[PDB]
Amino acid sequence: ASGMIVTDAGADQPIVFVNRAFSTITGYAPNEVLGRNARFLQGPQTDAATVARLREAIAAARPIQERILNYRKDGQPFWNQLSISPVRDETGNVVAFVGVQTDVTA
Amino acid sequence: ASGMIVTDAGADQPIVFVNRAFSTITGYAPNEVLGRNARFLQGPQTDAATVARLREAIAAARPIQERILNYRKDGQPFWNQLSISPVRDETGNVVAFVGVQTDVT
Ligand SMILES: Cc1cc2nc3c(=O)[nH]c(=O)nc-3n(C[C@H](O)[C@H](O)[C@H](O)COP(=O)(O)O)c2cc1C
Ligand SMILES: Cc1cc2nc3c(=O)[nH]c(=O)nc-3n(C[C@H](O)[C@H](O)[C@H](O)COP(=O)(O)O)c2cc1C
Repeated sequence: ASGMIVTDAGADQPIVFVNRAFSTITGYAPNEVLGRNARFLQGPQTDAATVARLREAIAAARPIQERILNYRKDGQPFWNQLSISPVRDETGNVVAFVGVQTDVTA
Repeated sequence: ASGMIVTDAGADQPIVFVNRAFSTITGYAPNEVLGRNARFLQGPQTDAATVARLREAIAAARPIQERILNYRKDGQPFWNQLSISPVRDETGNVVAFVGVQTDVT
């Protein structure tokens, strides 16, 4: 099952909601992640160029898909097939971002 | 500011998250909507054909926009500029739905 993260649009995109599969994949409970930017999932082997592409896409409110190395709460690495999209109103204002995570390690 | 509703994908699409503006627009607090289908926002003068279009789009996980008459918690009608989209993983599985409201009354 794939994870889902909703963040606010502004203010460095704090997490406002996660689904159950996010906890299954990452080992973090909702309490441990609400109000934080999702970059705590990254670590030393995460590819910096991938991170840069995410950073630029989010700043532009452009959809993006990447495979990125992430880390569970206990430190276990896993490969995350990550898809992020803005949520827009009909006037084009960005209301939120949504991200979907799939553990593709295996 | 526009409202946002996130629902589960299956069963009857219960609400799992709303933003602040949802409460501003609708008058409902998060606690009183979580776990319910969003159709409680409809009422006597809501257009049935519009509801049916939403129903079919959600069943097929198709994006849709409608201007629909809804009712605040206090019973006051308002026009909701509603857009719904599915949230999918890369295999195409539907993870959730997202709806965005704009009060255009
Ligand atoms: C909705 C959403 C979900 C995200 N999910 C993840 C994720 O699962 N894993 C990850 O490494 N980064 C995720 N990010 C990306 C980071 O939050 C951050 O945007 C990225 O690392 C780029 O910024 P930075 O260089 O400021 O860290 C997500 C971002 C958003 C907006
Ligand atoms: C994410 C999402 C948000 C929705 N938001 C609204 C809304 O703001 N107002 C509304 O009248 N219906 C909304 N709906 C539609 C109803 O929940 C329901 O799908 C619709 O009335 C058709 O179904 P029915 O004939 O079974 O009621 C939303 C549905 C979803 C999945």
